[PDB]
Order: sequence, then C-alpha cells, then structure tokens
Amino acid sequence: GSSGFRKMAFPSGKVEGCMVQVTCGTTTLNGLWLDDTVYCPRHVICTAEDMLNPNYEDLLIRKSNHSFLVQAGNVQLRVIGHSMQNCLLRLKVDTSNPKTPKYKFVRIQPGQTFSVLACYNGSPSGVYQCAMRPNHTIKGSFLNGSCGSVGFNIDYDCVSFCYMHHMELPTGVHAGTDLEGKFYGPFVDRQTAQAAGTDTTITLNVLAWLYAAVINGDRWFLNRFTTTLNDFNLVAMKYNYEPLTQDHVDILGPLSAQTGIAVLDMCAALKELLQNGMNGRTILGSTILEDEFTPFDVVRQCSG
Amino acid sequence: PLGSSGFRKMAFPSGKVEGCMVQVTCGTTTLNGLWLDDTVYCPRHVICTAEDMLNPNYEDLLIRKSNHSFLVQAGNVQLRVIGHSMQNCLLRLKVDTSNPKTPKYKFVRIQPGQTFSVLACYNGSPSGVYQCAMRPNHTIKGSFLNGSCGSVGFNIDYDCVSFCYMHHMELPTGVHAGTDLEGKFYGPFVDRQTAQAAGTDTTITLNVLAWLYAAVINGDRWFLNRFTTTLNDFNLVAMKYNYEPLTQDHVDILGPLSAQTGIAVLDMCAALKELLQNGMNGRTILGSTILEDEFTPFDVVRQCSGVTF
Ligand SMILES: */C(=C\C(=O)OCC)[C@H](C[C@@H]1CCNC1=O)NC(=O)[C@H](CC(C)C)NC(=O)[C@@H](NC(=O)[C@@H](NC(=O)c1ccoc1)C(C)C)C(C)C
Ligand SMILES: */C(=C\C(=O)OCC)[C@H](C[C@@H]1CCNC1=O)NC(=O)[C@H](CC(C)C)NC(=O)[C@@H](NC(=O)[C@@H](NC(=O)c1ccoc1)C(C)C)C(C)C
Repeated sequence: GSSGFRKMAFPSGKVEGCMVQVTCGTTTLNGLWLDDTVYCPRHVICTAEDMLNPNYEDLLIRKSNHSFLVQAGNVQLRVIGHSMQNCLLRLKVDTSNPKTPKYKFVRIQPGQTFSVLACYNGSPSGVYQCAMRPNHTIKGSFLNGSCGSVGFNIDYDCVSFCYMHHMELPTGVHAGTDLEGKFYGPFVDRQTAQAAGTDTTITLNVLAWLYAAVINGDRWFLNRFTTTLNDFNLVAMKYNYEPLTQDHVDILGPLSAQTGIAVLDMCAALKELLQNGMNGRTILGSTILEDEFTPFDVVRQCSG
Repeated sequence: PLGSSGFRKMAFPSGKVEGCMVQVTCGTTTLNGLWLDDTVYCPRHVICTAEDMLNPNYEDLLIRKSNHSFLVQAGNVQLRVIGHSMQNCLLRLKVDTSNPKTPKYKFVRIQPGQTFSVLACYNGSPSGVYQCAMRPNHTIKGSFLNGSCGSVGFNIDYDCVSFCYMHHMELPTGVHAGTDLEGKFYGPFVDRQTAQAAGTDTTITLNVLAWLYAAVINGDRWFLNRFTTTLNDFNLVAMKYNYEPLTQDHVDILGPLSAQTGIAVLDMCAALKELLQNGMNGRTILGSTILEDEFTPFDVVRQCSGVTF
C-alpha cells in the first residue's frame, strides 16, 4: 500500500554529539567537535566595529589559543592550537570527542538536499530537511546565535557534513560554507549589501516528487501527451524552472522503470500542470509543486 | 527574525531516542523495540507469523513463546531476555542489562491535534525523523514502510523525553494508527488485519490559529483587521470549511501567543474568518499559500524563541 510521504531529515544524534560552544571576546556561537578539532565560523573573532570591512588575517594574528573558550556542556576544552581555513577556524583541543562518528566533508551541488541541526549556545534546538537552492542560498529558519550549526547527510553509519551556517541576506534567506570554509554562492562574510543570483525551481526534484506521488498510488495529473526535452524546457523556463538536461532524465531512470512512466511523458504532465495549475487539487497533500526532494530521497522513502 | 521566508516543520533533536532503539526478532518476524532501563517495549504482533494476522489470539500465541523465543539485538550485540509479558497491544521484555543510554523519560498519552516527532526505524536502525500531528480522527499522516512497526513518536519537554506513540499499522486510506507506550491504541483501531476505516478528518483550527500568530511574530501581518467575532459566529463560518469547532479551552491554550502579540484570540479568529471567506488573493503567509494546521501553540514558541535541549 501507500508509504505516505513526509519531508524527513536524517536522525541528528551523531551530530548532536559533536556540538559545542565557542566564545571569543563577547561573541558566542556553535562549533563542531570532531576528534581533537573544533570547527566554527571565523567571524567569531569580530567585534561590532569589525563587521563591515573585516581583515580576518589581521584580526586573527592578534589572538592566542587562550583567546578562545570552547565548552562541551559545562566542561571547558583547552585549545592547544588554531588556524584559519578559508572562512572557518580550526581549533585544536587537548582531548578527543569519543562521540565522533565516522564522517567525511563533502561540498554539495545546488539542488541537493540535506538536514540542518539548528543549535544555540552549543545545544541542539531542532532538525529539519531542506535543499540548497540553485542560487546557493538556503531558505532556512535561523535566529541570532545560530551560526556554527551544520547541515549533513547520513549514509548508513557515516556522516557527510556539507554545510555550516554563517549569515542572513537582506532578502531573508541564508548563506554559509562547506566544512572547508568555502562559501556556497558569491558571498563574503561581512555586513555589506550582497545579493544572490536569480533563483529557480529545481525541475529534477519536482519530477522526482511527481514520481513519488505515482508510486504512492496517485495518477490524476498524468496525460496522453509526451514532449521532447527541448519543448519541455521552452515551457518550463517561462515559469522560472531550471532547464532539464539528459543527465537529469537519466537520473530518473530507476523511478521511471519502477512506475512504467517514461521520463518525457512525466515532463509532459509537468508541462500541463504549469500551464493549467492544479485546479484546486493536491499532489501528496500539496497544493504546490514541491522541489525539496531529490530522486534519491524519493527512492529511499518510498522503497527503502 | 527566523529569516522571513517559511516556517520549517522542525523535529526535536532525535539523539536521545536513537539511543533506545533495538531490533526484536521472534521466529522469522523482525521489528523495532524501545529499550529503557531493563525493559524492551515492542508491538505484540511480533509473535505473529505471515498468515496469523487476520485475527490472532495473542494470549494463546504468547503461551507458546519462552524467553528464548525472543532475540533482541542492540547494534551487533544480543540482549538476553529473562522475562516477558503482554500489556495491552505491546510486549514488555525484561532483559539482563539496563540500557546505558536510557534518558530521563516518561510515558504520555497525546491528545487530538497535538504534534510529536517520529523516528522512523528499520531493523533497529533509525532511518529518518519528521514531525506529525495526531489528527482529529485519531490517525497520523506518516511515512512508513514494512519493518517500520515499533518506531516511536515523542516530544522533549525540557530535559525529559516524553514518549507518546509506537507504530503498529496502516489503514486503507494511506494513513497510520498506533498506540501510546502503555499499549493502548489511539482511536478505535485494533491490531488485526480486518476491515477498519478512519472517520472523516477535520482541519485543526487551534493549530491554524497558532500558525497565524507565528506569522505575526515573524512580521507577516497583512491579514489582520480591526474587527472581532464571537466564538459562535466564527464556528458557524469555519465549520463550513471543515474546520474543527473552536472551544473556550482552545482559546485559553492560545493565551501565551495572544499575550506575546497583544492580539486577542477572537480578533485573530476574525482575521482567519476573512481568510476563509475571501481567500488569500495570491498573497502568502509565512511563505505558504495555504493555512498550515500541524504546528501547535507549543511548536510555535519552540521555533520562534529557539528553545534548546
Ligand atoms: C550567526 C551569528 C551568531 O551566532 O552570533 C553569536 C554571537 C549570525 C546568523 C544570522 C542572524 C540572523 N539570521 C542569521 O542567519 N550571523 C551573522 O550575524 C552575520 C555575521 C557577519 C557575517 C560577520 N551577519 C548577518 O547575518 C547580517 N547580515 C548582513 O549584514 C547582511 N547584510 C544585509 O542584511 C544588509 C543591509 C545592508 O547591507 C547588508 C550581509 C549580506 C551578510 C544580519 C543583518 C544579522
Ligand atoms: C508494521 C509491521 C512490521 O514492522 O513487521 C515486521 C515483520 C506494519 C506497518 C505497515 C506496513 C506498511 N505501512 C505500515 O505502516 N504493520 C502491519 O503490517 C500491520 C500488522 C497487523 C496490525 C497485525 N498490518 C497492516 O498495516 C496492513 N493493514 C491492514 O491489513 C489494514 N487493513 C486494510 O488494508 C484492510 C481493510 C480490510 O482489508 C484490509 C488493517 C485495518 C490494520 C497493511 C496493509 C500492511
């Protein structure tokens, strides 16, 4: 029967065990403690007067290991070393985190999804799933004090960290870096006017989602038409949708085979949906075309 | 404050519950169990075989089982069962080892409309976490596959994990049914594969109002007006849109949010009233085109204030 369909995140336990608090001056934010290293946003070393045009090289050289206070719960972890890697600081501590899970650092591609463990003062608040926007921003829910929180994916027992939160744009969206400290998107960590490129809807994901609805027993939006890749794009682009490529249709191969619905035939269905709307109906409980589920997310939730 | 663009359906951090999940096998039937101190809780149908699910006689099936009939595994280690008993629709297996990861906890029976986080599990291993609401018709719209029974629902009340749900089955309409941690089903359902149907469901009015307050808190207040309504007049309109009747008790539950925004509950009802009769006119609330009903007054305070655990 139907499996049901929820926007689910990965269990956050393996990440919770790595969260700590990092303070420098009067600024306190979150850090990630793996083995004997603690990672956090480099702006932790900024003072109110340094946020407009900071020179992190100059601000950091003025610091020592003891300028940093890291705390795991109520216990202080002594910093015995420090270095800056792009927009992150790597603080070495004198004790290893026994809760460090198997892990790796990965830089995800726009359109891919991940789980965010929102934290404050080194303590977990909640977890939610989201997708990195085509324009590299994240439509997240973050309050002041949330910097340092991380995004991740879990494959079996291995945690793949892919994001660390740094800031909020004038438009209300969020931006951050991978665990190597490199920003996602054309952004810099300073309080200046910065804008993201034009965003688009993740076409691959909307299609994967339409397949999820079908494997779950719903087919009302299908039709007897088909389309070429080119003709589909001429329409989709009018609605601010990401151009679809042959690689994307190949990625949908498995889902296509499981449902018996050709990728291009599903594109024809999407084409009709964009042109006529849903006429008051819903798909998997939604009144809008959902784009935060990748083909992989669908196969894992609807078929293990 | 949150990033002015969408209220995420945030689940509670799941670590404390992940440390309580184990695998329970009886014969060829394997599912999930909850290990707290020296007891492992699981659905009683674990003692059932393929064809013995239409109308199993649990009391009699259990008689044929001994402690050795149960194989419990925490990770790659076997947990020796030294006792077993049935409590309503659950089994309580006593083991010779107290869970070193047992967190402070309590068992609570959730009420209609209230939400909780579900930790989907398979073979004793956590797979995902998501937020769910106990629908007015006593079912939940979850996401479960075979091997998922035994997975649990919970809330974290400060420093205490409050377990409120254990998964048992799926209904023909694609929704789910389960029990509290005392083994008592929510709703009139029973754990046997017979003809069972959930009643017609309604929109959780209390939650929709809570969500509108969250909108205001976030700065999305275009839908507010200078009027008010009577409880009776609101219900006359809302029930037309299949909304659950609003009660004075519900008004009181919204008290903290009403105080935070200075907007009287009936004044918010007036706004909701207009939204239902006039629609949103293409506008959005908290980045949504529809009125969300799976966020409770508590979920709102939790996300807006950034409560931690
Ligand atoms: C994490 C900080 C933390 O935990 O501090 C503990 C002491 C925060 C997280 C944000 C707060 C609100 N939402 C968030 O996600 N990060 C920051 O405060 C950064 C710090 C900078 C990079 C050193 N700053 C911001 O997010 C500020 N943004 C901006 O200044 C942006 N500019 C616009 O809003 C603007 C108006 C005119 O020019 C720009 C900027 C593009 C990055 C926001 C306003 C706090
Ligand atoms: C958990 C079982 C498990 O983990 O087994 C390990 C060996 C499952 C969970 C469901 C699988 C799919 N989604 C789920 O949530 N629970 C069950 O298999 C129960 C077991 C019964 C209570 C002993 N059975 C079901 O969920 C079956 N449901 C039904 O048979 C329902 N009836 C309708 O479909 C119906 C009405 C008239 O004929 C059928 C029944 C009302 C409970 C589902 C189909 C497997």
